[PDB]
Amino acid sequence: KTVVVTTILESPYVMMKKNHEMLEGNERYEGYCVDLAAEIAKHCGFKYKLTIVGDGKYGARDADTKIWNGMVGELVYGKADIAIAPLTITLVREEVIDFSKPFMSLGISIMIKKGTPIESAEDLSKQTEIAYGTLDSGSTKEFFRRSKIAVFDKMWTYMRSAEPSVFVRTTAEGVARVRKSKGKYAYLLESTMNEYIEQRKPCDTMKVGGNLDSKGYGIATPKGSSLGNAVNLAVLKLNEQGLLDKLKNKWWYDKGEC
Amino acid sequence: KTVVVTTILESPYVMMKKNHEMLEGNERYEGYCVDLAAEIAKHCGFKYKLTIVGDGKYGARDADTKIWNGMVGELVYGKADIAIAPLTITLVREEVIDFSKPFMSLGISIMIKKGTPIESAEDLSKQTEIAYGTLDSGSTKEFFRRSKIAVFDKMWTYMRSAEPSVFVRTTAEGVARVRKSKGKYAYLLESTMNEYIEQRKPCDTMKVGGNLDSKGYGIATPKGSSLGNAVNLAVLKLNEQGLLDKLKNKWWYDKGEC
Ligand SMILES: N[C@@H](Cc1cc(Cl)c(Cl)c(-c2cncc(O)c2)c1)C(=O)O
Ligand SMILES: N[C@@H](Cc1cc(Cl)c(Cl)c(-c2cncc(O)c2)c1)C(=O)O
Repeated sequence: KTVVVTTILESPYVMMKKNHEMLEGNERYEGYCVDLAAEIAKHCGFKYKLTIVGDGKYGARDADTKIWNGMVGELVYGKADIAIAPLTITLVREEVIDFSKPFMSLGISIMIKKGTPIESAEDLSKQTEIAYGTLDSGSTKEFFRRSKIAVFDKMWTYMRSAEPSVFVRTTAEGVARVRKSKGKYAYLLESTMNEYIEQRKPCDTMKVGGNLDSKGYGIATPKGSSLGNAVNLAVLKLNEQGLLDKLKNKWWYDKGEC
Repeated sequence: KTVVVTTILESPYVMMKKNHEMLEGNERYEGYCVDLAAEIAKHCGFKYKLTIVGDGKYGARDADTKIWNGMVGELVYGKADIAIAPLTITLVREEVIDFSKPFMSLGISIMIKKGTPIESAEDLSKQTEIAYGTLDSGSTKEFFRRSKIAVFDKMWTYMRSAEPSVFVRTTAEGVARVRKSKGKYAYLLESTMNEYIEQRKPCDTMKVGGNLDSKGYGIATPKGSSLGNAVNLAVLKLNEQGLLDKLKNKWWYDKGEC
């Protein structure tokens, strides 16, 4: 009867509280998705347990084995009842799991060190003095790898061939690289995270230009799950009440350092 | 086998071509949703017929009879197979029909005549010199009627009690009222339409301030419809290809007069 929620550590969606080892259960964690899970459970009247996805992935199908990894996999194979995380609704994932309507919108976007003479994706695409890259795996890299749009295809060809490697292993490494490269590195990541980092010390990064795509994060459940229909209605209610808007203001701008 | 599509005449989503009476069938119409329907049918491989919703409504349940009107009603009662229109995904509609993930995002927003000293919803709420209103029926009026948010509740109390009536029967009447009122009337409508009108002659209106809410338009089908699953995957594909973005650019800014 206790709902098994899979999620992932990713600021400010889910983080461990600084004093977590003194605490127990769901109270160990805080963040946008922590609050969102509590609001959903409250409205739906169920008990739940926050668990962290074992492989630290969002969800992709291995070409060789055809096995789904990440939170998507935990749902497909019945290891969890629901995923609450900044998990993008995509065509390939929609075919294997159910998604709520989006609880938050986003797009791929450009992060620069303040002063970097870049304003758009097209700008980056037409030069090489300012190196630019993204995560060495995951959805943004796949977006570029697969894009048939001229500018993005040019950007991909550059990134894959650029030396030294313009890719990084983690978002922290990416942001650290922006900050240390003296304007000579720009970073591609989701607008939500870009905006969050813009409001934190040392206040030396900025989101520039329009988003490169448009998509949403959804709550995910195994295909045909009865819990899925209910949680989707809950997300629609919370949105219509303005609670989702308050939640973003809480975690993005209220706790704003810049 | 021919899919019955219900839709509604609403610029620039669906309009009759200036020479329509010389034409036949789907070719009579043009617009964002006309192109979107063609792109969906092409990908899904079905034939379809565009029909216009008989009562000219989007979809609401009559409190007395409990009967659904508009496009939602045509789906609920089996008069149409699918609705393709700027139809908002809402909690009450989601309970009675299926919706794709959103094909376009929007929010309620403020339209002013250029020069009108208003920048936000809060601005309007704290004064009465500049009258403000909305459609005399439909979703925006219902949004204000039902809102528990302080500023919007204040705005509703003002609108319902303001004399002369700040409400209008049609969007054209609303926009005409903005243009003729010499800065003494402001209008509340969906951001999509606000942005469209901003780019058309006489270029004397402007969208100001952030949106008041956040929501999406979805393709709708009867609950449990097998066509529904397929079209949803199609919408996700078109989005991921950038085709939805091209479609908005086509109808909003490419044909831009301002
Ligand atoms: N939405 C993604 C997972 C994800 C979440 C978040 Cl919050 C961020 Cl910020 C990113 C990211 C994307 N590009 C560069 C980066 O450093 C991080 C990726 C999915 O569903 O696969
Ligand atoms: N999305 C709505 C229908 C609808 C569509 C559009 Cl494109 C516009 Cl612009 C409006 C509108 C809202 N407020 C003032 C106005 O003049 C028009 C309403 C629904 O699903 O009920």
